[PDB]
Amino acid sequence: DPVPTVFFGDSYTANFGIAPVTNQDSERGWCFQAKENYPAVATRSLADKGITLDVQADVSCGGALIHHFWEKQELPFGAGELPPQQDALKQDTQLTVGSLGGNTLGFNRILKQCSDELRKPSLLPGDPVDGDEPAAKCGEFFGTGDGKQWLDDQFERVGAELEELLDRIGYFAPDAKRVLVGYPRLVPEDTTKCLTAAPGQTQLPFADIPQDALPVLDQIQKRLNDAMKKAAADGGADFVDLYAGTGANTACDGADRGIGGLLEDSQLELLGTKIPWYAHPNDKGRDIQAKQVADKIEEILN
Repeated sequence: DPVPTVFFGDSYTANFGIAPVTNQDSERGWCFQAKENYPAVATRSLADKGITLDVQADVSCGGALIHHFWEKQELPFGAGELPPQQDALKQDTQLTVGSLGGNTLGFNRILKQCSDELRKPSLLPGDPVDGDEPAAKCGEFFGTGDGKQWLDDQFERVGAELEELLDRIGYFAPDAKRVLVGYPRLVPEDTTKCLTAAPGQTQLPFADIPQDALPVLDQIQKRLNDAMKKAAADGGADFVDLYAGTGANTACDGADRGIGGLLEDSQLELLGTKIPWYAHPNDKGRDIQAKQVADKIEEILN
């Protein structure tokens, strides 16, 4: 029996950096939705464990905020407007899986805040929160400065919106089992490991980001992790806690890293160029995601 399924989400579901991309040539070209994202790979793994997903839509797309689940997404350069991801759900939809939230928190603006390299033109959406404060001072800015309060505001919007996201699912796919996928760990518990460049890399995992800024960045992912877990417990969703088991597959775990580096090259080629990972899962990190996700679904369908 087919399990009608809809895959939704942001750059961690679409798997920015893995190529080839689906819709290469059409407007959804700018979602940077790998053909082989954790959704594709989980589907296959599940199939040979005999679980048959009949995938109805995979509308993950990069840069997607939580409210793009219910508002139009505007793709860069005039690519166009994509319709609300809620539009993919059907009443007969029985399983919904995706990660949404990092962008509403605005983890991209926290990266650019801590890095002037990142403050120049890049395909990473967003602006520094305070573009006048200097990259270097960023571990203060969010720990003691104005950033500290900007964080609690964002975190308040994030909880209200995940609750709302959980409720439209419940409204439109009333029979649907909801799986919220958490983000894997970016920085390890021992930041000193970030101080070395990964085997075969010339740049550091997090480029020009002050080493003192790394533990704040984890503090802030921990939080977002907890916000997401709560959101799901309280909304009747299941959560795939990727952070808790990626403690040795971070950005900084050398060749066991599951997060491609900030400036490291993805597989994405735009004119004769690799576009960097930008802190997104890599092949290893995408296999963990697929595995952990395939694991929960199986659990949940039994």
